[PDB]
Amino acid sequence: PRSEEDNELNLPNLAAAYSSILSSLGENPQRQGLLKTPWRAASAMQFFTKGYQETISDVLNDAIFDEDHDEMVIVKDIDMFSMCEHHLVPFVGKVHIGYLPNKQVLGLSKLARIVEIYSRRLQVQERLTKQIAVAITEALRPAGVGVVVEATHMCMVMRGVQKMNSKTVTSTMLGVFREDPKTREEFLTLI
Amino acid sequence: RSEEDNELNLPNLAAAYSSILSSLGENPQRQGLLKTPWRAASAMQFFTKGYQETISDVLNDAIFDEDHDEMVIVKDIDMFSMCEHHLVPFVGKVHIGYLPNKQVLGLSKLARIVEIYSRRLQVQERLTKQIAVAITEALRPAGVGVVVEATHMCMVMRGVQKMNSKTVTSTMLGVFREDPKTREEFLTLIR
Amino acid sequence: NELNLPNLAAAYSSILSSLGENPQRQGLLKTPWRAASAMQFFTKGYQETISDVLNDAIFDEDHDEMVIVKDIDMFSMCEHHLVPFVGKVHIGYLPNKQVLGLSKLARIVEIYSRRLQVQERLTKQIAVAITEALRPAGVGVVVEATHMCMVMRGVQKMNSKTVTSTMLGVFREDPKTREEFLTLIR
Amino acid sequence: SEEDNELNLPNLAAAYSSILSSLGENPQRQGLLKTPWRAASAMQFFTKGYQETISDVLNDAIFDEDHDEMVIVKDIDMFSMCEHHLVPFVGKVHIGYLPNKQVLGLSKLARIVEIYSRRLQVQERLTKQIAVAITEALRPAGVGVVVEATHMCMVMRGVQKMNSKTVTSTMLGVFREDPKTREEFLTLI
Amino acid sequence: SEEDNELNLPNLAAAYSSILSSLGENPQRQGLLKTPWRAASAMQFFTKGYQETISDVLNDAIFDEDHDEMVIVKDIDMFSMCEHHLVPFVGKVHIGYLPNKQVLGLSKLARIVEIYSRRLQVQERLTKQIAVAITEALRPAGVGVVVEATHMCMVMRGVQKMNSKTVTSTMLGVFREDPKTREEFLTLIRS
Amino acid sequence: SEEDNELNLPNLAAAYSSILSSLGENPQRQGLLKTPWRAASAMQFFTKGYQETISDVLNDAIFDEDHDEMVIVKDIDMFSMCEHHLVPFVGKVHIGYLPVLGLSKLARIVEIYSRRLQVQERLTKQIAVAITEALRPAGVGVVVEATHMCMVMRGVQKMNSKTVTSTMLGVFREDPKTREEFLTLIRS
Amino acid sequence: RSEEDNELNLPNLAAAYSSILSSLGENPQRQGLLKTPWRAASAMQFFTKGYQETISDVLNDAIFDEDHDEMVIVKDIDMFSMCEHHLVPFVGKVHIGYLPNKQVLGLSKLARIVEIYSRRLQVQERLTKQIAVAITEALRPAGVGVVVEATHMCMVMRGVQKMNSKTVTSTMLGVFREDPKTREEFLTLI
Amino acid sequence: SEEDNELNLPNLAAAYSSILSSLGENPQRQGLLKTPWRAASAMQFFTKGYQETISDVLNDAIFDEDHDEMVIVKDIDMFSMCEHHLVPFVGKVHIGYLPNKQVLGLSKLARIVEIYSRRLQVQERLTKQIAVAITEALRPAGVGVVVEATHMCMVMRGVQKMNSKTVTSTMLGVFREDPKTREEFLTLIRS
Amino acid sequence: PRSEEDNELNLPNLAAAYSSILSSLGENPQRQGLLKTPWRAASAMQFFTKGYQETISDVLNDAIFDEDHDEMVIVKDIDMFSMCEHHLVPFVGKVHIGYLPNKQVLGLSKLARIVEIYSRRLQVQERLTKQIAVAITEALRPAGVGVVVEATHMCMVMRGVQKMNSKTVTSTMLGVFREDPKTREEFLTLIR
Amino acid sequence: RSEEDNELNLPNLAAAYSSILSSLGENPQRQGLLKTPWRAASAMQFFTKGYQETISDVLNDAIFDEDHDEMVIVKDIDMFSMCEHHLVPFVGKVHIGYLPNKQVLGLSKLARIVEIYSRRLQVQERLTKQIAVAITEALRPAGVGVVVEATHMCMVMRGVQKMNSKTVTSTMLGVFREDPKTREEFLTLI
Ligand SMILES: Nc1nc2c(ccn2[C@@H]2O[C@H](COP(=O)(O)OP(=O)(O)OP(=O)(O)O)[C@@H](O)[C@H]2O)c(=O)[nH]1
Ligand SMILES: Nc1nc2c(ccn2[C@@H]2O[C@H](COP(=O)(O)OP(=O)(O)OP(=O)(O)O)[C@@H](O)[C@H]2O)c(=O)[nH]1
Ligand SMILES: Nc1nc2c(ccn2[C@@H]2O[C@H](COP(=O)(O)OP(=O)(O)OP(=O)(O)O)[C@@H](O)[C@H]2O)c(=O)[nH]1
Ligand SMILES: Nc1nc2c(ccn2[C@@H]2O[C@H](COP(=O)(O)OP(=O)(O)OP(=O)(O)O)[C@@H](O)[C@H]2O)c(=O)[nH]1
Ligand SMILES: [Zn+2]
Ligand SMILES: [Zn+2]
Ligand SMILES: [Zn+2]
Ligand SMILES: [Zn+2]
Ligand SMILES: [Zn+2]
Ligand SMILES: [Zn+2]
Ligand SMILES: [Zn+2]
Ligand SMILES: [Zn+2]
Ligand SMILES: [Zn+2]
Ligand SMILES: [Zn+2]
Repeated sequence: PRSEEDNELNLPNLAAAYSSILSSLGENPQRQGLLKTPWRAASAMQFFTKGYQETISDVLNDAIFDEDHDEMVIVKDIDMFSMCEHHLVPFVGKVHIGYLPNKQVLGLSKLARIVEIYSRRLQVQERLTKQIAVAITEALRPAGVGVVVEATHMCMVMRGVQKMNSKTVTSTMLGVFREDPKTREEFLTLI
Repeated sequence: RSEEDNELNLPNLAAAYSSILSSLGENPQRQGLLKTPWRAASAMQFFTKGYQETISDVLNDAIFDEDHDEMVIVKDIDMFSMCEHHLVPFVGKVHIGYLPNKQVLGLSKLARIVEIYSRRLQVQERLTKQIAVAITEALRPAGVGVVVEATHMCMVMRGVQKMNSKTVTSTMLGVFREDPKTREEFLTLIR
Repeated sequence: NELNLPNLAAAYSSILSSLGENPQRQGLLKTPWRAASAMQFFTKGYQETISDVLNDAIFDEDHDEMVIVKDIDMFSMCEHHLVPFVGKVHIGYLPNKQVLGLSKLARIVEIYSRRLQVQERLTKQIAVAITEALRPAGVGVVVEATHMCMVMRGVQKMNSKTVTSTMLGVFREDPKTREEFLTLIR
Repeated sequence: SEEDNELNLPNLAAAYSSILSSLGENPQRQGLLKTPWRAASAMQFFTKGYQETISDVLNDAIFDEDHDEMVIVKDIDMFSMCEHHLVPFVGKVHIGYLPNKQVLGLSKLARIVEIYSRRLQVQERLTKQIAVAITEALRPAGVGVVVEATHMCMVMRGVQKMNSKTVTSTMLGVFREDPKTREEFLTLI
Repeated sequence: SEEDNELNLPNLAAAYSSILSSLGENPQRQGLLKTPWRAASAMQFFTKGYQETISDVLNDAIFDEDHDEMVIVKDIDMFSMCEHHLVPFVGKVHIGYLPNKQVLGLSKLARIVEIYSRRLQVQERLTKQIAVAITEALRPAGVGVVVEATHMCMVMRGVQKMNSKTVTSTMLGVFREDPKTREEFLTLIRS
Repeated sequence: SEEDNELNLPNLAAAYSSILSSLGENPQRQGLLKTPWRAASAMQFFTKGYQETISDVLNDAIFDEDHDEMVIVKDIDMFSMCEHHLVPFVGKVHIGYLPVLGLSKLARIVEIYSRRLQVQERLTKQIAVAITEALRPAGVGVVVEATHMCMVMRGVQKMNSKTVTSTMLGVFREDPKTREEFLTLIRS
Repeated sequence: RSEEDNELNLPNLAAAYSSILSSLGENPQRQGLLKTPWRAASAMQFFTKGYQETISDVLNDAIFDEDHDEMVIVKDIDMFSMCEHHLVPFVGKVHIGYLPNKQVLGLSKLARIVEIYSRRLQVQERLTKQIAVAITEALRPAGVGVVVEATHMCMVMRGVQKMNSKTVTSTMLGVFREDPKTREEFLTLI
Repeated sequence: SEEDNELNLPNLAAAYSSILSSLGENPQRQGLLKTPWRAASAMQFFTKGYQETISDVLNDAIFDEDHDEMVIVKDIDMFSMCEHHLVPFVGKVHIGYLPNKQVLGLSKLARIVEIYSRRLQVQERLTKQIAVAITEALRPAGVGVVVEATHMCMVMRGVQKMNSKTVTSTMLGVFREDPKTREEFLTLIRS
Repeated sequence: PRSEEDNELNLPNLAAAYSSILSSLGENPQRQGLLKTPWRAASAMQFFTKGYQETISDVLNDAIFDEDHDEMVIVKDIDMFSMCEHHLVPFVGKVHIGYLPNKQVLGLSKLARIVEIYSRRLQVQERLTKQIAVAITEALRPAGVGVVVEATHMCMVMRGVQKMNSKTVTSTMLGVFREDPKTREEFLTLIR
Repeated sequence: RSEEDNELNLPNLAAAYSSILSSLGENPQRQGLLKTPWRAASAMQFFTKGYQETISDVLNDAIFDEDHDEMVIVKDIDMFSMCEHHLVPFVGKVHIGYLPNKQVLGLSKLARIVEIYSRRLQVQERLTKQIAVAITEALRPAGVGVVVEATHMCMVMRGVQKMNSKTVTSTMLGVFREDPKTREEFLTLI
């Protein structure tokens, strides 16, 4: 995984590349508004890709509780901010997660923290959706998991096709959410 | 800026984007990243295409004599710009109003003037002033009012991480600045 | 109209051929005629006169307060590209004792909207027609429209809306009358 | 192609000038002077779709993401032209598909909409054409396309029904054969 | 009077039966058998305001509450009949008044609306009649009445404009003479 | 017919004049002077549908588009007249069918039956049967949602009450999944 | 109940309301409370007017032969009732659906049946069942579905004080009870 | 004051039992058995404001925060009883005040609403009482109170006007004398 | 169960701990705004945990009627205010309850009062949801019970993940609500 | 406040929270409460992190010369604070407007100034004033306007228990206070 030492070491290389981009765009990197931009853009890009340095074990912090619960738990409307790996422009939206506990429940915030491990990377929405579902499955081993991601890709609104209102909806269903249609429909209506 | 400048600077932009991918700990050779230095460079060139535009070419002599001396408004113009401090988008709406001096501007040219200045590395306050000044210079009307409302992704997906924050800026010239009733009317007609 | 119909159909058939289309296809067989009839309907306002439209609908109701007819659906044609511009018209007026038939305000909108237009002109024409037909203390007309030339083409700005207004008499000279009208139409 | 456009532009402008005269208008007045040309260029833009090929539009944007679950791109703004009256019909396209391991690049679904919407159309045909284009480009497990549109021919003339909306759909593969897949797509849009 | 209603009911039923025959319909079919009577009774109910007097409606509901501030009763559902085509016009009435120490019973404002709306009307007349009735019944510092209505003569026939709404108003006393009182009333009703 | 309309307009106007007098009103006052004729013309317009035939309305607008999937035209504004009280009932019509008819013809079929003295249940069935007879499709579904002014401005005086009626023919009646797909696609 | 019963019981109702005003520490002689024993008694008599009604008189023979065998719904019927436990209102909407057996009922008569039972001292569950049973007895249709959604003021301005709380009750008879597809179609259409 | 409730409870229950008999009901049926007592307790709760004093309610919650600017507590749910029919009238209270350096604890504005709303009322009186109680408890530069309510006497009986809402207001001090203060308060209370 | 004597005895222990918190945060417990805070915070925490002091029997008050009702009764949008047991920060939302009476019906307000027994405690949402459904099944013995809780956890919005719009939805289905899918879907659509 | 103060005071906060769990009648040894004294103490430190912040460090020299003399507004800034009277949150939105004196501030610094004062034990009126004064001192503009709209949980989940009540406070400095037209323009734009 990526480290804070890797971030400090790579920051001047990122700043050098951003300064080179400003010059290549016809801009003056010495004007007041651009003076600190190579560094602020480099730090922003490091923050946008901070998920690479995260591990599921550290994120969970042993937040698995024995609540004798065998019914669907949903955490919906998790704000998600990711980066398109094809154009390096953001894609933002919401993540809705549902799961069937096998007696043990995961701490509610850990579902949002798992979203943050994978969303803070250079992504493709389909991959991001699958990774979240698989992480929950491996961390807790529940009866089933369901993940739905709804996002606006800025590559499709401020450029290219320039379709203003287009939204991409992806889903990943594991266990009972995949095998039992009634579980799957209940999750989709509750979100 | 020119199209020759774009062709010449494209490989330098692609080189800097490839360097960024390596500095972030990513593999520039994986399927999803193979064409990214080029697609990211082309996207950044499109986002900064306003530098190569001139008001005269954009207007195309669209000034008509309609014996009109009353406020004309073009509201809800979708605007997509790039924060010059972090190189992350800031997007929103532009609302333009003007009092013609017998002659009217072609409706679309107001949105095209927005595109000259929004497709640049910007600060919202500057973008707002530039649009109002361009309209005043192109038409010489009794007055111009420009209101920009935008979401800065630098404030939502990083830093302060304030989800719902919106920045509202305005520039009032001529009668819109000197006459309070004119400014009061424009502001009500745009909501 | 009857004499012009075959000339319009001939021009529309010529357009179909110039676009690379087969004017003989089942779907395009009656298109030169349906397109010509549609364009005649879209421009029917040229053949209308204010006097015939009013039909003597002026009533003596001893009214000296603002009457508003808002949300009148308006469908016009951009004279620059020949593509529609559609929206709403909001009309207000201050009668001079005599009130006008409510539908006649919408019928005045139809005289000028069913023409090749520019929104600023259309707005002025409606206000002037009301002033000439009734001679009231004042008239106010607000038009809010979507120009398809700006949404399906050119700038391709999906949510842009154009707002125009024409204030005559008391609506122009008295700011309080003007602001009351603007709040009552929202 | 672009060569055909330049050659046919003066013939389109001549026909539009003829229309202005036949409507009782003055083609020499300020507002109408450039109209035969602007109207001809607009009609050529509205009919771009004819000169486009699926292969060029896709640009090899097919990625191996080991995905076998429904992908939806909804609320794609669509602007088309009624072939019966030559008046626009505008709305939204909602596309869903069940990939077979490989995923098409999201924008290419919106670009496929543009190939067939920028033509003289009938909504039912446009709906089928998008669904078929996706099936042919990707060969997925299934495709679902829903188009919801306002026909200006029904709002500004004829029946003059202001609020009427036409909803069409085309379901191929698993979207047609499996009722549960089809209902899931319809609720997610 | 109720004596006038009993006496005129068979004449109304005879005219409605005559209408059914003149429209090409069969007045003897099951659906139309009782229609001349049900239509006549409905028309008598729609015009019941003619048999009402302000004094009877008021029922001495004037209380001494030492109140000199604006009282508003808004969103009063109003159903009237167009006198030009005999088709309904329906909407809302918003009434405001500045008491002169004495306050009218809230329901009596709606009952005054019913005296004038249940008649063959013109919206401008109906608005004035309500304001004048309140001024005569109470003698307050001022009265304001705003009527917003959909005329079915404009939606299901003639111009056939579906969304058109007619807004009329009558301001008496302080509501007419003091602009600030008038604007306060207009903002408090636009809920 | 139009000759029937010219012959019956004076009688309608005399019956309306008689109504104005029987209500205690003055048919000689300015507001009422032209009302007998204008109310008569309005009632004729509201009952226009009886003079219309499906064949004339269709205008041969049947196209071969090789379509076997559901086509829906929803939110068609409908204005009808209650046959029990002669007061309007207004709302929306949502039509679905499995083929190809010209889209506007569905709204024109609504106008044939809505412009008559009606009962909502009858109006709904007539629209569905007219489409089935004109096209012979796999199935038709018609949903009418209306406000009856007889129930809001008089009688029970229930302000927000709405009546929903439906008619399902062919596959829309026999196949549960086709009817449930149509019912979800008409929700706006 | 009858109108003669209302004239006879009116002074006893007014006496009880006057007694309530005195027991609350109020002055029944002050301007605002002077006519209150009578206006409160008349209001309570109007709120309980459903006791003096009969299904047969309210239907007024409004049964038409329209050859209809498909679902008819009258939704959003405003309903105002009185809680029999605290004598405080419970108000909301009634949504009625039915599958005719060729014959249709007059639209307003469904709302009039709601008025027979809502204008009484009630419990929402009883009110819901009574409306469904009255329609079944008046029409004998294939099935009836009734859904009542109400705000009980006893739960918002007093007691538990949960002001967004809404009670939803339902009664399904015939095909609405036995056929799940009929039941779900009715619930989505309302 | 609490002793008055225990002493008067059997007299209230006797009057409610008498009402049940006079309505033609059986006071001995299961649903009506505890009703004379539950109705009496409910009426005592609805009129509990009579036993409250401003001094006890305030609990010395006056803080010195050097504040001289408008403080607003809007959307206070209010439940009162119509003194004419003994049927509820419910709505919202929006209070504004200009402090004279000292600020009242926010909750005490809602508690002042409860002193006067829990009584047999007239909306105009209730509005004035709240404003006068605040003016007396703090002696601020000015007070503004707006009450918006639905009278059940007007919806489930009498005029039977479903959507009618009564809006009353009381402005004291600067809120009454300064029009700009008054309009600022009225705009800030719109939600 | 907790008692009023327990509350009086522990109130000065709670104020002492709150006063200690004010000092440990670097604040001045003697400034005007903080002077009564140890007591007001202690009383508030006692109110937030009053459900421990309550028993189902006292709460019901014999409001179990004998109607002839065998159809679904729903009480939805019950405002619920609870306290996260992990951080001692509120979690607030709505509770929607549905049940199938076995002829006997419960008093409507008692469903909301059962919500109050368990929500006014240091909780976990999944536990709170189950306790409400189990209390209803034990008090009434109906054909089935369904409970849905939708809440905003302030630990998730004003700190930690800081996800502004995140909502947690939990459910507990007993009897016919668990075993019959049609009953379950009807309840879920009627609560929207 | 400092990071050393936080490390030193964390065990004292945990001790007080453990003492609160015992005083409420709870079992501090049960699974769900075992780490609570520490998680509650860390949460309270985070809620009060504003005490360790200085306007100078927060600004980071983000003052730009953009020749701007017109109103800049940053609205809908989500704000989370703590009631100093009950130690229960009060949350809402902050809307800030200012008239620059040629120099503009970095947009995010307005939200960061909100965070200095909201992350403390507060009173809404003080929070609003502190926010407007910090902007005036940092930039010296022509005027500043701050509006705070909040839900106090002390008033919704306890005490008066008024569900929908919202507190609106404002602070206007400079031209926002002295020019009524500037003040009204700001209030409509937010
Ligand atoms: N007036 C104005 N301000 C603008 C933009 C665009 C950006 N900015 C603002 O420039 C500042 C740069 O600050 P900095 O050097 O401290 O960076 P950094 O530590 O990464 O900051 P932060 O984001 O707080 O983490 C920020 O305050 C940012 O918001 C605009 O349009 N108008
Ligand atoms: N199925 C159906 N029913 C319809 C219409 C239109 C109307 N009706 C209903 O005929 C009944 C006639 O009753 P009646 O003779 O007793 O009239 P009247 O005393 O004035 O009654 P009311 O209105 O209660 O005061 C009413 O119930 C009315 O609603 C329709 O479309 N479909
Ligand atoms: N200003 C004011 N007025 C109020 C209340 C509360 C009630 N009222 C009004 O007292 C009047 C009592 O009249 P009355 O004697 O004629 O009764 P009744 O025949 O049953 O009447 P009605 O209702 O028409 O059937 C009504 O007008 C009612 O609205 C309030 O808060 N402020
Ligand atoms: N199923 C059903 N139940 C109904 C009504 C109407 C009321 N009720 C419920 O009877 C119960 C009475 O209990 P009780 O004797 O203890 O009274 P009281 O202490 O004042 O109660 P509370 O309000 O908690 O303070 C309450 O639960 C009430 O809501 C209905 O329509 N259906
Ligand atoms: Zn991209
Ligand atoms: Zn930035
Ligand atoms: Zn154009
Ligand atoms: Zn067409
Ligand atoms: Zn009319
Ligand atoms: Zn009727
Ligand atoms: Zn009750
Ligand atoms: Zn009353
Ligand atoms: Zn927590
Ligand atoms: Zn507090």
